[PDB]
Amino acid sequence: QDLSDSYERLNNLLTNYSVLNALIRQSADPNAINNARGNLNASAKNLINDKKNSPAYQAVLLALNAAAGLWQVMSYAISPCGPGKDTSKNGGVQTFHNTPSNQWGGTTITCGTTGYEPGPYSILSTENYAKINKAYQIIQKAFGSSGKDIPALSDTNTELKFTINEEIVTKNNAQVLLEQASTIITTLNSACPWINNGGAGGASSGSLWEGIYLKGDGSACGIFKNEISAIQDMIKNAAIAVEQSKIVAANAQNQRNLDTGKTFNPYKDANFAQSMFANAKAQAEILNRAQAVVKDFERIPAEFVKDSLGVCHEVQNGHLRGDNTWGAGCAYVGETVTNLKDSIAHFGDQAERIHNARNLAYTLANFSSQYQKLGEHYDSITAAISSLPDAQSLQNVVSKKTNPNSPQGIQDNYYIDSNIHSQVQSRSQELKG
Repeated sequence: QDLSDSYERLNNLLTNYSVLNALIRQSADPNAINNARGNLNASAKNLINDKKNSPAYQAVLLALNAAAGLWQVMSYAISPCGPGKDTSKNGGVQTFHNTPSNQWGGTTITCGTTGYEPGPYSILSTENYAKINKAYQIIQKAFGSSGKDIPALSDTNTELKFTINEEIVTKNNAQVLLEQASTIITTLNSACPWINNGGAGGASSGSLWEGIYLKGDGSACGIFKNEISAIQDMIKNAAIAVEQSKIVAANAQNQRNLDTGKTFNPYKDANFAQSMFANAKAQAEILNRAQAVVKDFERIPAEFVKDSLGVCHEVQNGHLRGDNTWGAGCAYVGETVTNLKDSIAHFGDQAERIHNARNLAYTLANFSSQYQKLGEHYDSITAAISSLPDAQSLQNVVSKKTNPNSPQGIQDNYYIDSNIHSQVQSRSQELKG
C-alpha cells in the first residue's frame, strides 16, 4: 500500500538525515578529526609495517604458500616431463635441482622423456617445467631458511639474488612474489599435463590425494579445477591488497594535531581531507581483499588441507624451517590460514575506526555540498510528513535552530528526535508485514 511505501520512504530519509547530521557535527570538531587521523596513522603502520598482525601481509603469505603447496603436493604425479621425439624442441632435455620432494625423497629431476609429445592430457614440456620451477625457486628463496624473510608491504626495494642449478636478480617484494605464484598456477592450468593413472590412487577418496575426488577427468586442470580456481582468485585478491598498500604507504607520514583551543573552519581548514579519505578507503579495501582471500581458500576441501597438504612429501622427508630453503608451501598452509583469520579478527576495533574515519574524511572533503544536502533532507522530510495522517505528532521528528553567531559558519543547527525516529522505523516494519 501507498502508506507503507510512504513510511519506508520517510524512514530512509530519517536514516540519511541522522547520519549526515552526525558527520557534519563531527566535521566541526578538531578533537574528533585528530582522533580519526591518529587512528588511520596507527592502522596504516599496522597494515604495512607489521607481519604477524597484518591481514595484508598474512593475505600475501597464504596466496604464496597455497601456490607453492599445490605444486609441491602434485608435481610428482605429473606425467614425466620432457621435450618429445625431437630433443631440439620444447625446451629440449634439462635437469632441475631442489625440486619438490617426490614420493621417495628425490629433489632432482631430468626432463628427458621422448616417448610422448608434450601438451594437455600428455606430458609436461621441458620449457613449462623450467617456467614453473623458476617461479617456485624464487618463492622458496624469498621466504628463506626461517620462512620469515619476506619484508613488510611498505618495504619494496629489498634485493633477491641467487643462482639457479642462471643468476636471478629481482626484488623480495609482494608484487614480484605474487607474479611468481601466478606463473606456477597459470602455467600448470594452461599446459594441463596428464596425471599418472588419471589421478587414481590409494586414498579413501579414490585418488592419490585425500579430499581430491575424480569426476572422470585425468588431467591436472581437470582433477584440480576447484583448487586452481580458488588459488587464482587468492592471488588476484592479495595482489589488489598490495596495490592499495601503495596508497596507505603514501599516507603513512605522521601529521601535526589541529589546535583543540582554536576554532576549526570546515570550509577552509580541511585541505588534508582528500588524502585522509584516499588513505581510509584504501585501508578498507585491503581488509575487503584479505577477507576475500580467506573465502577463496575455504572453497578448498578441509580433507585436502589437513590430510594431503599438511602430510605432503616435503614434511614426510623432514623439510621444515630453520643453508636450504624449505620455508614455503604445503607444510605451512594450514597455520597461515589460521594466522590470517586471527589477524582479521584482531583487526576488529581498527576496522570500525577506518570506516568512521572514511566517512568523516569524505564529509570534510565535501563540507559545503554535504551541509547543503542536510538542509535538502530537512526540507524533503518536512514535505513527506505533510501528506501523512497525524502529521502534527510527527512534525517534531526533525527541527532546526539558527545560530548566526557561529564562528565556524554553520548558521543552522539541525536536530532529530530519536524517539519519533524509532517510532517511524518500527511503524514502517509493522506496515511491511
